[PDB]
Amino acid sequence: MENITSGFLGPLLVLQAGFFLLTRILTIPQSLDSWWTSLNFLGGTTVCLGQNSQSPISNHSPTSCPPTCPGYRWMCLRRFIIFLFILLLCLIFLLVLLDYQGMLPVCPLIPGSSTTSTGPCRTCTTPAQGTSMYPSCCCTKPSDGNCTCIPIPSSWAFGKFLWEWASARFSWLSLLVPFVQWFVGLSPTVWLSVIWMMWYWGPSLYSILSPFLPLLPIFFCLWVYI
Amino acid sequence: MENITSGFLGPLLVLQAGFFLLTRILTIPQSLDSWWTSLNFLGGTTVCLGQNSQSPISNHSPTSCPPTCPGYRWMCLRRFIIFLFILLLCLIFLLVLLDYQGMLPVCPLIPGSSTTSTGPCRTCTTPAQGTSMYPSCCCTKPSDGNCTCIPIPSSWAFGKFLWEWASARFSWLSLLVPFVQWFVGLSPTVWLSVIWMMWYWGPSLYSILSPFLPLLPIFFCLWVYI
Repeated sequence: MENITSGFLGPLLVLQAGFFLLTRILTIPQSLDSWWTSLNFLGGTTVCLGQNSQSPISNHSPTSCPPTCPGYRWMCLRRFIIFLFILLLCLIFLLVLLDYQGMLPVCPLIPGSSTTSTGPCRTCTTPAQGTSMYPSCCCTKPSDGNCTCIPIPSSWAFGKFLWEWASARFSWLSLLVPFVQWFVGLSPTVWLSVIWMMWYWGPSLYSILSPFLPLLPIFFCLWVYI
Repeated sequence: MENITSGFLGPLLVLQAGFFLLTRILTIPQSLDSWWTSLNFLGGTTVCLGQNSQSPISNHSPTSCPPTCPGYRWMCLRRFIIFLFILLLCLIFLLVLLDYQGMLPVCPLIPGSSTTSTGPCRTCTTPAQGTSMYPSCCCTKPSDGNCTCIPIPSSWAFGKFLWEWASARFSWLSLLVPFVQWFVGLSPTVWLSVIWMMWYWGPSLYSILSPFLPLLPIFFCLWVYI
């Protein structure tokens, strides 16, 4: 009765969802191509210059010219580019889905005497060259050493440990970190004005700063010297 | 003497390197512009209306058009898009480079019973909650005090932890994993033939599979019932 109806609907719902997903996937190539081309075509036109005239003479052309006809390998190349971009977007979305997660570890290392709870050092002494990213700390040392080490804490975690470790490479970036920190410290109605200034207004600043490009190396060398 | 020359040359080398780096950075936008132009130059891409005859009358080629005349705001937008794409690409490249050495942490926590330690277990883990998932290994189990889990792998994958762990959501992927290994289990002179077959024959394959697209949902539903 209803169970048979439910079983059929489940297959029917699966079929409808598959149709919708296929439509979305096909559009993503097609829609991505349309949008990117418009990015070219907003400052451009809609006409296939490579639209041949051997078999057809139709003026339909204009991007996705005529499947096999006219530009064939180039439509395929655009499709491959779209597929690669889709894969990149999927990787980005996978990282975003990971996010803080709460299960993900960064599993970092840093020298300190802090502890999340009651931790007896028992004369924890065994040091080594490069204290950061030391041995596995499964009490891997000349002896066990009564070792307690870092679990995967909760935060951006992996990224935070990443840039903290990478900060040693360029401490100048670490200096600029407070600048961006207070810049992001601004309220929500800050990015709006930032975008408004960013919209247009950019060509003039770019043109003016073009002379400053030679000036930039001079200042960089001056600070490099001192 | 020569030491003074040595000190002076450092700034000179810095200036030369900065000039080269600026040239490369600027070319990267130009390189991207040229490459996508070629993607359009597959059709030919031999005209741009962004150099309209408002101020000047010279048709400025078809890629850069006029720096400011007529369409330049769309040219600037294309430049900004290229900059964003370059930023994404270099971020991806840095992430990829961060993993080959295997220095990048990959502390994993998944249900298992593999044992490699000195005089281990006889207390082990008795967690009857939170399923079989494991949390940060300070001491994962609610009552674990002498706990010791598993250290990160030297195999250059790190992310394979989640790749196999999160794979439990879709065991069908695990089924295809043997096929993936079989395909990977090939000589170096295999990818070349694969590329040769893929080139210029993917059109007919795509055309044939297009009829199979409706057939594919039917088979997928049938196995879903199966």
